Amino acid sequence: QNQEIDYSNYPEFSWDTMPLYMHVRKNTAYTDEEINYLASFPLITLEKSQAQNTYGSTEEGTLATASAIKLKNNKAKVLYYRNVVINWGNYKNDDEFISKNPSALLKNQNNELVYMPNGSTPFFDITKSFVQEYWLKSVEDMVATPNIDGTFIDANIKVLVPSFFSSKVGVNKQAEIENSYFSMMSRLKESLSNNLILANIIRVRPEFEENGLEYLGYFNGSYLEGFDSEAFGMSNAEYLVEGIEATQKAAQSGKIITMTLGLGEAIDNNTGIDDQREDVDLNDEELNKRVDYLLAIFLICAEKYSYVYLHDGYLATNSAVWLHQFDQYKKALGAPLGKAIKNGYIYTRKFENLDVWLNLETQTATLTWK
Amino acid sequence: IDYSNYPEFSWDTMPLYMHVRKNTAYTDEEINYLASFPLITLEKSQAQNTYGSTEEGTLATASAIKLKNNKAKVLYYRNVVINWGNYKNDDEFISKNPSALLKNQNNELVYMPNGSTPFFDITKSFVQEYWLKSVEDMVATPNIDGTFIDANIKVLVPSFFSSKVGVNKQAEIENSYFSMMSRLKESLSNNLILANIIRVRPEFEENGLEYLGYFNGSYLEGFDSEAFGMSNAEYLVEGIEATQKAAQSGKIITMTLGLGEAIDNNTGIDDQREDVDLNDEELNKRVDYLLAIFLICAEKYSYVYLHDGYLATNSAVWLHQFDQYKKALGAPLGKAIKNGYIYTRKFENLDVWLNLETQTATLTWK
Ligand SMILES: C[C@@H]1O[C@@H](O[C@H]2[C@H](OS(=O)(=O)O)[C@H](O[C@@H]3[C@H](O)[C@H](C)O[C@@H](O)[C@H]3OS(=O)(=O)O)O[C@@H](C)[C@H]2OS(=O)(=O)O)[C@@H](O)[C@H](O)[C@@H]1O
Ligand SMILES: C[C@@H]1O[C@@H](O[C@H]2[C@H](OS(=O)(=O)O)[C@H](O[C@@H]3[C@H](O)[C@H](C)O[C@@H](O)[C@H]3OS(=O)(=O)O)O[C@@H](C)[C@H]2OS(=O)(=O)O)[C@@H](O)[C@H](O)[C@@H]1O
Repeated sequence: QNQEIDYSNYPEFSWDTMPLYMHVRKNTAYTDEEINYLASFPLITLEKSQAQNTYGSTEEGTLATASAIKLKNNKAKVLYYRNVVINWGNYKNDDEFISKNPSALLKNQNNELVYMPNGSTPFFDITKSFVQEYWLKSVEDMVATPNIDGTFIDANIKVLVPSFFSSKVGVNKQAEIENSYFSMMSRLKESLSNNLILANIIRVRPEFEENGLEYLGYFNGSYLEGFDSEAFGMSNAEYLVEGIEATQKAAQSGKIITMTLGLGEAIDNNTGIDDQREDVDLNDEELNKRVDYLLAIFLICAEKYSYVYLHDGYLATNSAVWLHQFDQYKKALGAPLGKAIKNGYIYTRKFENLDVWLNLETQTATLTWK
Repeated sequence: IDYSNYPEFSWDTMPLYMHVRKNTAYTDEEINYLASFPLITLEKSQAQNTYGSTEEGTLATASAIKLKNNKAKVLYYRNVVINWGNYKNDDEFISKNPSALLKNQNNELVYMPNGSTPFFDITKSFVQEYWLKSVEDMVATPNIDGTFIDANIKVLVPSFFSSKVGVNKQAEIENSYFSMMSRLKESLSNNLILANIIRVRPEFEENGLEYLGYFNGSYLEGFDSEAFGMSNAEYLVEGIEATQKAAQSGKIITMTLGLGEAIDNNTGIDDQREDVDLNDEELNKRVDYLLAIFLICAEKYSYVYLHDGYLATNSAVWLHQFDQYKKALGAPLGKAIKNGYIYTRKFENLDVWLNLETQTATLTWK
């Protein structure tokens, strides 16, 4: 049920160099230097727990951060994170809503609250009309402010994979949650039609016939995580083949893609728990081979409005790549000269200033910059 | 050695340790389970969403455990430097005394990797006294037998705090830490003090034994998690040697070992978490291996916990007894013998075989 494509409210995009995405939180205000860094990205999602130890709440920390970004670069697009079912902390208005309205939280068929794996974070019962209205208004009100361009909707997949809630609250309640989810996304599709809606939705799933593409009709694009984390008995290569296919199709349909890929395992060095975390050599040859590989996966998929983030977590103060620009982000890229060519697990693609070769079996790639 | 305050111990079957938290009160069944262990540490965030605070949730839990088995020994967790949440008395103390928290030279708070949990500045006398009294007051209550002191190694590895507040402030933190542990050694001399202290470290020529004189025993973690460029096998060799020496000297050992991959199945994030078959052949091989490491080290007052995290409601082994915990074990008939990376040890009802290099063990039960 995709809408006719209208790019009026889309972020800036250029093929000149790597198109980059930022997805970030910090417990206190960003420094001036950090704001300048954020404002250099074309598309930024502000996560939950947004500077709440400076501004008292995520709502106020989001407003302050977005204002500061826009004053440095008013062309940067800023999205507000919102989880559609998990009642995470540090939203002052959510705390008040739940305090005053305990019936807003999700219960199992034995009338017990159900929780995330930490045993303490509960869920919104979005089947209840007043919860739907509270949640929708909270998103619409924040997006209507001058420095927020849209919203990042999270936990779509927890709604849509039936076992996630059916194992907690039963089969019928899962279907009711899903029905209400669709109602709520229909509401946002209309109310935010002059804004951006990005969702955490494309994902290799045995339950999804089209690996999330069938759910993109509500959204201007998808964020990607778990993209190289195989499951379901599939090999790493098999799993990436399906994710690449889905991402290519979505990107070629004009949807925004924000592909996140973790470097945490390539940076970890067995330090930082009971000793100082050893400074990572960001020029390390092996680390840069990993950057090449992950960027090759992205470039095999990318179209206009595709953006990449190679991250060490979304908390700014605990990320080894915070404030850093890899050399691969500065080199001339240029527009594609064709689609990727797939031969088994080997992919190639040509850009005006770059040739990409990717082997998913060996988890190696070459970026030959021209 | 004064054993008068030590826990019960028997070689009849595997000697077990429990180390646990839950956000709400334990059920009756869960209290009975806890009371079946000879030694239990109640972690931070102890039933605080039922009792309002870890302090009162600890008191309620300990009272219930002791009513079911008054011989069970119950320890109160206390972190010597990290200001973790859900202690109502700490929240009051820190709100009234913001200067109690550790700051750098710019008077900025420094934090754990989460960027939000700060540290006690134990270089300040009033912080030392608040902390010591908080431990002594809780241990003095009738259903608590002692304390589990955590984060010793964050004080004693100089880079942990020097990288945050400088080498000289770290040296002062260390000096104050030793003063505090000398104080506790005396005030808790009729109680138990267990510390997270034995650990393979390049900074520790004796891998933590040089600090064990303050305490009745050591808890072990990170025991099979190599670092510093060391092989897994040689890292375990050094930990085994430290643990053997401590146990043979009469110190309590509580060895925790994470079940690890064997109990992880790549589900539960966006889908239902699938049952891991607790009678699986491969899991049972991992249990055999981890218990073999323990048994190569164990002496009287050594206890083991093979875990899937310390949060009861998120652990696949909560309330579970592996078959290896029920079989007759019996007293050791000699110390372990080390031949390369292969260790053997005989007990009255068990022969242990262990190969660190392949991470394999054979338990031959009689
Ligand atoms: C602010 C922190 O929130 C919880 O941690 C989350 C974690 O959030 S973080 O901002 O990435 O650190 C992250 O949340 C996911 C993230 O939002 C991406 C974009 O989409 C989903 O994967 C999010 O997960 S979920 O909302 O569907 O669950 O990952 C979660 C699993 C949490 O991480 S966890 O490892 O801590 O469980 C808190 O748990 C943190 O303590 C912190 O408050
Ligand atoms: C209650 C939780 O506290 C923090 O989580 C800790 C975690 O605590 S837990 O009770 O095991 O879940 C654990 O703490 C360690 C544990 O106490 C052992 C016995 O000794 C040290 O290793 C403790 O760590 S530390 O105090 O020296 O840091 O491990 C920590 C690293 C934390 O786990 S973490 O992965 O979440 O960082 C909170 O972070 C939890 O959210 C929760 O509030």
